[PDB]
Amino acid sequence: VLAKELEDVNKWGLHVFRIAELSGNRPLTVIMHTIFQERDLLKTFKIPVDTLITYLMTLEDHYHADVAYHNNIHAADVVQSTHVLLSTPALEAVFTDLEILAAIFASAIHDVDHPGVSNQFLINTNSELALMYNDSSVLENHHLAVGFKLLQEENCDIFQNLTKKQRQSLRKMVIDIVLATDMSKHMNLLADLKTMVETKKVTSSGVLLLDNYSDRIQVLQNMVHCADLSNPTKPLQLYRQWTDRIMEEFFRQGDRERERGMEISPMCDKHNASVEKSQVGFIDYIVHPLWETWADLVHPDAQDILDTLEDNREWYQSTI
Ligand SMILES: COc1c(OCc2ccc(F)cc2)cc2oc3cc4c(c(OC/C=C/C(=O)O)c3c(=O)c2c1CC=C(C)C)C=CC(C)(C)O4
Ligand SMILES: [Mg+2]
Ligand SMILES: [Zn+2]
Repeated sequence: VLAKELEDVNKWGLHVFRIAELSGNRPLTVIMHTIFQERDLLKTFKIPVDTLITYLMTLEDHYHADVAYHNNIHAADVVQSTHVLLSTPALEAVFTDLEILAAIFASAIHDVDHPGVSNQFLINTNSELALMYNDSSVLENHHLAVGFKLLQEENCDIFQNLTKKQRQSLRKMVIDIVLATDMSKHMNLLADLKTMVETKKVTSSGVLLLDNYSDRIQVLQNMVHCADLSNPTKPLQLYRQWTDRIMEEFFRQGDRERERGMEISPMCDKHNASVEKSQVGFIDYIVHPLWETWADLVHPDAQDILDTLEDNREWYQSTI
């Protein structure tokens, strides 16, 4: 049954919540294991199967089960979504196995040990995290720090058989990718992606042409960023449960902010919320400009995804 559901791993709108239930709250381990097998990454990179499972289970453990959105289910969802975006025809044979590995690894660790509050909340409450990271991409630096540190636990180094050059290069790409998931960088990341689409070059086979590191990492950065912002592009029954979860986490932060005499962050005030209006807002100003730009990059590969996003936007609008 779980094996049956894991057959949809190459499809957008995989039912990740059912996989979480059917796997005993291990969506991240089973989805990553499935993907690594499907891409033959264990053979390519000589990853012992027991090492892979041991690391995935430790990594999954360090997502908070009592955080409603930023948990191991979100992590599995972003992994799988990145996996599908990597298979788009316009990117066929563009990225190396190592780059593919970096973007999937980055997706899996990208929110680990997220405590359920935003960077700004952690800065304004003079948290230990904000003090360690000097108010700059506080959460994103921590996700990386944890995701790499766990590689050193007993039988957890899934990269043990990479060359030195391979390890160095993967590490840098993973850092570059996860630091780009910081929402405060969205505008500059989208602005760069627009520029790339406007000067887009394709090869004789129709595939996207990426000459240099800068272009290659920027596509992988925006790819994982799109995967991170992909809830509104999924089938509505999935999207709605992500909205429920984000609003619970947001409202909880807002209660803490109220208790402390702070101003409540946008969308965190449960006595003054408009869930539907905000999803429409967020899609119109953030999610759709990004996905429309990605759709242009990989035209027409992403047309169904963009269509689903436009329907979901219409549906949320219709309930106001
Ligand atoms: C403060 O800005 C805002 C903001 O401002 C208020 C506003 C902005 C524009 C607008 F039009 C309406 C409201 C509203 C926001 O609304 C969201 C809605 C969401 C989700 C969000 O998370 C994205 C994933 C995060 C992760 O995986 O970590 C976000 C945001 O992150 C967000 C941010 C960004 C955060 C910053 C700058 C710190 C996730 C799932 C769905 C789509 C179901 O719902
Ligand atoms: Mg994050
Ligand atoms: Zn995330």
